Amino acid sequence: RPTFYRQELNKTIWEVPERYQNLSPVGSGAYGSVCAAFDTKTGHRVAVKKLSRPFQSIIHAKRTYRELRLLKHMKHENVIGLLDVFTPARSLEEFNDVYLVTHLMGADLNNIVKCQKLTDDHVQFLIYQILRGLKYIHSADIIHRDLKPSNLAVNEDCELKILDFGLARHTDDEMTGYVATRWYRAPEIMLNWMHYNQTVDIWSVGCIMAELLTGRTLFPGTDHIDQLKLILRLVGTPGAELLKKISSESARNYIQSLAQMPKMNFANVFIGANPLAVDLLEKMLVLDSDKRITAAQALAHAYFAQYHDPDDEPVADPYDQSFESRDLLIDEWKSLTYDEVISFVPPP
Ligand SMILES: Cc1noc2c1[C@@H](O)[C@@]13CNC[C@@H]1C[C@@H]2N3C
Ligand SMILES: [Cl-]
Ligand SMILES: [Cl-]
Ligand SMILES: [Cl-]
Ligand SMILES: [Cl-]
Ligand SMILES: [Cl-]
Ligand SMILES: [Mg+2]
Repeated sequence: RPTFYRQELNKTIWEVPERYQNLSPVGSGAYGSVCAAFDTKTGHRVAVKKLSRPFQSIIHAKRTYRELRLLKHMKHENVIGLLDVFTPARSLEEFNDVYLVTHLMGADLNNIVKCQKLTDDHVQFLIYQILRGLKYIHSADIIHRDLKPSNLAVNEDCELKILDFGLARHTDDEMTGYVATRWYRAPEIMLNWMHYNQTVDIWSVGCIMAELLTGRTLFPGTDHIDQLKLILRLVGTPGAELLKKISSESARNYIQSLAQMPKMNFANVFIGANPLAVDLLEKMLVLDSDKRITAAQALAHAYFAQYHDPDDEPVADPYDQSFESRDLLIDEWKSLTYDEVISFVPPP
């Protein structure tokens, strides 16, 4: 067991191993508080996240277990990994606090799209890396569910990492009105049309790629219905085949109220873009999720000829998510979480 030291940082007691020095507050969601620190064992600048009220309800206890299982599994160059996890508790009986340690991220894709001029070459390399990371995530039957520019961190070398997996339901309030939290979501999840699957992440990659090419949000809706009208004007209204797959009867009735519209010419929307970029956008931004290109298929598209190497695009170890359908008490979720904290082995 390492030695721990205590300090108060913005009304919060932090108790951390001595290896972690120069703690400085960076942020706080409602899931926890984050400090930047210097890790003296590795020489990395790190983010240390202290979870807030990790075991306060069955829903919160299970979310804590879900987040730790997911971060422990992810071992890929284009995905955030877990550097460390610790608790100052010396037994299960006194276990209350969980701390997670990752690489400290500088810029996100939002910073570079807003404030920098991107060549077609830059767009090929950035989208290539998102798809390499998604081939790995999807091979484990994991869905990210929240891909957007603020969840895609990049370093000076142009090396991209996916972070901030969707691990809890968003609040109705967070998805309401003129907000980036909804602009990247597939229409089947935004309007609860049907059981969704990993195809929702490829819709989000199409939206991000379009914004790198134009410098503008593709579907900046003022609310759910405005955003659906923006989407159907580009891709066309649904045919009989997709309407049959909308399990929601009222959602089907509303769609049929709208005047029919054909798919637009994407060469006339993305004026001057590489024709191979236009072709790949037409294969991602398909309204029927069964017909979208997959991450593995997209990696072999001619747009990525400069970067594609089928011997250096790895898949994940199998991932057991049977816990997701299990009904347990708070103390059972807390015991499962304690076992995952004490069994952690750091990367090489
Ligand atoms: C950080 C950062 N800020 O500006 C840049 C970066 C790098 O990620 C990048 C690599 N390729 C796209 C980016 C544009 C520019 N640089 C050439
Ligand atoms: Cl230490
Ligand atoms: Cl990492
Ligand atoms: Cl504790
Ligand atoms: Cl964003
Ligand atoms: Cl597993
Ligand atoms: Mg985020």
